[PDB]
Amino acid sequence: HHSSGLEVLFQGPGSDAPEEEDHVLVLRKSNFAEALAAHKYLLVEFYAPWCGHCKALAPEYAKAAGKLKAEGSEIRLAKVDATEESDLAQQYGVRGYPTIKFFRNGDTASPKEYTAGREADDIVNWLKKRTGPAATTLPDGAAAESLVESSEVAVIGFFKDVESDSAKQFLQAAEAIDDIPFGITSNSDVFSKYQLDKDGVVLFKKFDEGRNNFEGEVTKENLLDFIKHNQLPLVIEAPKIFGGEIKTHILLFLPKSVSDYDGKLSNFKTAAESFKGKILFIFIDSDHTDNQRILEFFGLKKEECPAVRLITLEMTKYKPESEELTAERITEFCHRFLEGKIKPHLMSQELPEDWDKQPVKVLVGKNFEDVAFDEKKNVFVEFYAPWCGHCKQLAPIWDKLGETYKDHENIVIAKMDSTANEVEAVKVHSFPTLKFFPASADRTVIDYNGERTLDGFKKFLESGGQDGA
Repeated sequence: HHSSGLEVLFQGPGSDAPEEEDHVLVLRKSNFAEALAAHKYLLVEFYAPWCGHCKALAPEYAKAAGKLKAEGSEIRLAKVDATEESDLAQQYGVRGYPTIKFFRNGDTASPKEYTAGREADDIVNWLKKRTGPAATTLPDGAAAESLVESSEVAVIGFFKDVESDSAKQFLQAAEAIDDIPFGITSNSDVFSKYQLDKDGVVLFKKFDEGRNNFEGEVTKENLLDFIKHNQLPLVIEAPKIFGGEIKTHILLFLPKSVSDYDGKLSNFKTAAESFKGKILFIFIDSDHTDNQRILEFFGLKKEECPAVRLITLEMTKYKPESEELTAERITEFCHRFLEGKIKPHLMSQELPEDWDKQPVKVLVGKNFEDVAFDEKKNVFVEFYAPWCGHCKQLAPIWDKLGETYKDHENIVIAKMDSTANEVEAVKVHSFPTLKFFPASADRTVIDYNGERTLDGFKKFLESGGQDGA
């Protein structure tokens, strides 16, 4: 009826507004949601006519569509010219072209990004893997083994009736995950192979416990939680890291170029055992330039590593009391942290000789206390990062503010690089962060949450921070 029938309606253009170009569906903001409701498998390309990547890609996109049609496949390809549908494209955060996204069952909340090859054949292939059965049917034990053996991590469901409710939820979760192979079996021999007492699920992996058994009601939600949780090894080398439930991280900085890489690495591994859900153990290669930001964020060079640092994400940083990395010292550090016995680790660049030369004063960890907490001064401080776009957008305004106050008796405008400096009294996780320290108010701090404009700042300052944000 509805799930598959269109009844009498006129919602948008008549002709000759094209509906299809070379088997590719033309979509607009007036025929988008209808397309998604009518096609359970729809790849959509967002392009612009002046983009060279698009101009090049068009004929292969067409070819793949033509081949798909010649096979009477359910899958269809569409396109959206972003220049004429910009709201539509903005809706999916499309910045840059082409941006290709795959929609399953018309759900607009879980599009999968297409990053694969640019030839018609790799398009079709990608789509064929992602369509059809979410798990591979396993006929026997050899198949099961062959599957767990093929991947660092694999997941198998055991269901007597493959069309049953729980089987269908399991398949539901199989669809949501791309980086793990899934398999499914109704063979009771395969149940026995894995010691199952009834319909259930198991995750195999090439490290640690070697395996994890699912417990509880079988639902898409429960399985996604079970997997994303047991998928990572005790010691991980990104997006999954932040996805995590644990807000306490320990980092071993390990140059791939170090002597006895695997031994020291193993000492770390040994210490990870005492904290499973308590603290996340992470190692990283301090040689690879991709990490050089992180290093500087912890105040380390390259010859100072290996080293270990702790960080609570809501947020101070710590390091161990001693320089020795043994399993035992790592463990001891972790425990001394958990007791509140480890005191935070602070860093500061060196105080430049011209810090106070400009109207905006420059602070580092060392003179910060001295200037910001002076009882006689009203100090307005910007905490920023060097590579931050929002900090770059604020720079000219902050300078203007400094300018208008440079001759003030008691008001001082200033800034600190918060990637390079850690201070006791203030903790910054986002950038820029703006904070006011009034005169003759002890150590009161007031946050600036209002407009970032010369105007908002003047109102704020002239009122002593009592009106602003």
